[PDB]
Amino acid sequence: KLAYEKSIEMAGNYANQFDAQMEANQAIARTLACTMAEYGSQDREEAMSIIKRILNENPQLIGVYLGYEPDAFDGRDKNYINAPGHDSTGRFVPYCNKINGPVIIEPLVHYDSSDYYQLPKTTGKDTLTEPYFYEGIFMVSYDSPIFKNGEFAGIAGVDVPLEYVDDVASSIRTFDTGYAFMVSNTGIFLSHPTQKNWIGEKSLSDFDVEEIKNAASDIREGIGGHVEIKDPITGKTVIMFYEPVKTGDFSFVLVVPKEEML
Repeated sequence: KLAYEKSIEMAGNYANQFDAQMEANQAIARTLACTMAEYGSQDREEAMSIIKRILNENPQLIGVYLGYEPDAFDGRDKNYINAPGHDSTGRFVPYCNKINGPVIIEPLVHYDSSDYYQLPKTTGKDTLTEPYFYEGIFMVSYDSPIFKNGEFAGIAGVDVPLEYVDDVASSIRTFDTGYAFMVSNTGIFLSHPTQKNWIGEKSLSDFDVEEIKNAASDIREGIGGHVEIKDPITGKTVIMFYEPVKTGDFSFVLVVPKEEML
């Protein structure tokens, strides 16, 4: 019992450790959205300088961006058609990033259809995408709507690489062979100490094991809990303790061999 309780508190502790930097990254995008909502200077080069500075001052980010509805930044999309950092619409959609190494600004793509833009637009709320790969890099995006005159004008966002999650979670050891990993809200692995091919590829909901499917349903709802799983080949029971990460309802999971715990 004291054994279970210590493990529940450990899982909650690490879930909140991971949550702290996520709350900071969410606040960066949100604070940029507040600022842009009041930005009547309407100076595209200055706004590009601002997102470049925020990227440079935050090494945990790989991209910082703004994406606006037609004519919503400055009423002058026609004057920026195919300008540097722009596409053939002239919409202000600068994506300042270091994905390919050096810092560049290019237009966002898929803003008319992808969730990073469409979810804030339709919900009016700050959003966090499911983790994904983009040009070889595992990341998540945080996006906040920009409301001007009470109306949706666009989004401000940041891209956050998640390699650090694997670096940190895959070194956690508990008891003799206990270990830990993180998953997204839909149960996709963000880390695993041995199965690197599972990262961003497999979900808990993919396991043909009733208890792991039950955990994954709880994680999807942001609920903490634990399941006990008996391996019918070895006869051993492992307990998976999962505790929600408040930002996004991701989950931190500790996997502990029951016989070691007791």
